[PDB]
Amino acid sequence: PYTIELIQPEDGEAVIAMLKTFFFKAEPLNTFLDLGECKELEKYSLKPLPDNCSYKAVNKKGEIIGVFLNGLMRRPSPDDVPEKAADSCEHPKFKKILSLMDHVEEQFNIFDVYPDEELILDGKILSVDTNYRGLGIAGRLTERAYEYMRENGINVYHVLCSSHYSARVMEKLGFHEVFRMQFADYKPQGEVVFKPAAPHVGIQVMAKEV
Repeated sequence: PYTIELIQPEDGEAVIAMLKTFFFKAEPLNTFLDLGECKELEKYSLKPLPDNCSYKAVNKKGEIIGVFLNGLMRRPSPDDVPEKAADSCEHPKFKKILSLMDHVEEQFNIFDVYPDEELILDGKILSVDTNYRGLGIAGRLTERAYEYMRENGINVYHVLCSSHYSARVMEKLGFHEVFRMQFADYKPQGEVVFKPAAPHVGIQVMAKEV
């Protein structure tokens, strides 16, 4: 009912179009901030593409019905300082989400968990057309990243989940929770910033060792 293919640089507009249909509106932190369509969000979402390890599921008409956008994560050199993506972001609501993401990388370093790993695959966005859900697509997209990981000597697939539905999908594929931060505990300036709808109670960083 679908094929699994690598996402080509020519695919960015089709990727964005597919995430505008299914994903951006439904992200719980987006829904909580009433963040709508947003240009910063769209470009941040397309950032991993040049890493050439993102994958798409396409139907018989050649339309993208699912994606799993991945970026490469290189173990930092000792000279390297962490980048704060919330800085240099200008949208008021989206900077709140990028701040949270910075806060998570400040509180949990995946590269300390796996000291023998120089390179780690980073699952950024997984989205499937509702008309094509329940057909094993997320598993096939994830199996396709396993092939990439094997060709490039990667052993750890790291997936930060802002949605409990995404974390449950990865849990079912054999990922395990390596870190959790509750939204009730994220009070960077003394006060709670996110209180999304249950069951999205916090951030789950999921990982698999292949």
